[PDB]
Formats: sequence, structure tokens, C-alpha cells
Amino acid sequence: EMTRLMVTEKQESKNFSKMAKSQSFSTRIEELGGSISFLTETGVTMIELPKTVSEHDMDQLLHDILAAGGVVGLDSEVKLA
Repeated sequence: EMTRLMVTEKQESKNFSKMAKSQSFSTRIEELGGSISFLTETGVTMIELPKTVSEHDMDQLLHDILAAGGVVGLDSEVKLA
């Protein structure tokens, strides 16, 4: 299970592009139950994260997104709930 955030990398959040690609963010949610999805056609990064992660991993890792300027949009909560 995993809630997918559609992040967009552009002059706004292009700081996020390589953040998600970083060794830290490559793994962070993947080991929790979610993962990364890059849609490089337009510059979107869909982060799937289950609310079954620890609140730290939920809040602060989806916030790691925002730390990178990455903007979070709700694709779907826990694999399309």
C-alpha cells in the first residue's frame, strides 16, 4: 500500500528532481512500503507512501519533498483508496 504524491519538477521545484534521485530519497519510502515514480515526460515525480509508515517517514519524508521545493499533489491515498 502507498499514497502517491504527484510532485512536479520545474523552475519552482527543480531542486526536488535530484533530491528524489538521491541515495537517501531513493530508498526512504521504498523500504517503508512505498516508492518513487519518475514521469520525466513532463517532469513529474510520483511518490507513493503508505500511511502505514511511521509518522516520521510519512510527514518528514513527504516533507523532504517540500524541503527540496517538491510540491505534493494527491494522486491517491494508499494505492488508490
